[PDB]
Amino acid sequence: TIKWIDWVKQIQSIAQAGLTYSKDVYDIERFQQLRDISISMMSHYTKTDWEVVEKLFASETGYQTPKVDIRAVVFQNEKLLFVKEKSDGKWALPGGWADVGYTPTEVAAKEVFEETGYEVDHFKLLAIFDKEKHQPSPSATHVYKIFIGCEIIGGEKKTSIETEEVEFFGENELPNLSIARNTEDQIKEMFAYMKDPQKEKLID
Amino acid sequence: TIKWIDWVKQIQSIAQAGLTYSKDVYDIERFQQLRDISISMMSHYTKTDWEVVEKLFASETGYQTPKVDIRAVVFQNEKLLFVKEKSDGKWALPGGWADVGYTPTEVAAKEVFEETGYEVDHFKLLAIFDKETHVYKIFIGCEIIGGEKKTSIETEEVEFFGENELPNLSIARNTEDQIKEMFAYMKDPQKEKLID
Ligand SMILES: O=C[C@H](O)[C@H](O)[C@H](O)CO
Repeated sequence: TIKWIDWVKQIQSIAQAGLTYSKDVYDIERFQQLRDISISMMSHYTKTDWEVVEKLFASETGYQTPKVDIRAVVFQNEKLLFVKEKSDGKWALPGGWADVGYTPTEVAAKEVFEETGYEVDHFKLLAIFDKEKHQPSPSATHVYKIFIGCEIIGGEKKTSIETEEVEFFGENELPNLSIARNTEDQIKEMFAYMKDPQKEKLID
Repeated sequence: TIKWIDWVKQIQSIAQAGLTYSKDVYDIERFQQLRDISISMMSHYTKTDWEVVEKLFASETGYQTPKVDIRAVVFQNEKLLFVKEKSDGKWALPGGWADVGYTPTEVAAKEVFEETGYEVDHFKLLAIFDKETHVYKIFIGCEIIGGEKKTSIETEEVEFFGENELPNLSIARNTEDQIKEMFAYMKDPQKEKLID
């Protein structure tokens, strides 16, 4: 019901597109002004520093698309693999932002290895969720979350500075979820796939 | 003070000047998009200020990821919907960059409607390609439920094409192997969905 956030996100996106593709020197200056207005609006109405907002909201290059998050979906004995971050104390599927220069499966494999110690392969395309569709909170950013099924083929469980705990959980014993990293409804869809792996793939 | 009102009027005034003076069709489209949004903003919050959202950037880091391109995969009795591109006069599936504010399926529906005039539904996730600007290319299947064929200033031609009568492909928009894979899915339903 906070309508203004999404208008301002659309204004920045169009200003970014203009700064990328316009060859008209007065129009390029128009798009910069518009981008700078989007930062001023966000800065004021979030009480966030102007230059911090510029970095977080308005420093991308090229046409603006949603950002990509990857979530690795690994089962053992009908229990789903979760990792707990030391700092926030909350639990999620292994994954994170898609690093530029990596394919979606290369991100899944790297994130699982760094967060859990496990080697994985045998990738399956499970789902794409739109983070903003029924999102609890307003978002400055738009995210698509790709869920990739993987098989453990090696390594061994290893914790780290960032990851305090690596554990499997059944559908009826879920730990305290980082809703920012995975929703309860996304976890339910992954247990549905585990029960019926030939089921249609969820795409928002 | 209510600061949003003066900022939106600045946006409106810049967009109006852009609209008047631009000769480039894509700049005119951008300024029209900005005009449209400015109209929508002024028709709400008649008296109220905007809600302050002090936690909006709490867990934001400015992390950049690959860009998303979407291609809509639309079959009509074993022929695939292609579009002749203004930019090169070569052919591609309807699609383009996924826009902020749109789900993957809304993107596929939007691009199909604007490029061809067809309404589509019954979306299926077919594939995500990336042969390593960095781009993840999402292929979404859907079916015509409505509308009718319509050429444009950007889309000179709309044409269905079989696997042995494929036009000159716009290779950046869709590779030969990507098109082949799509025919494979139509012919062998529940073939393993590719993810790079
Ligand atoms: O790529 C898609 C963009 O809409 C066009 O390339 C821009 O309008 C720039 O001309």
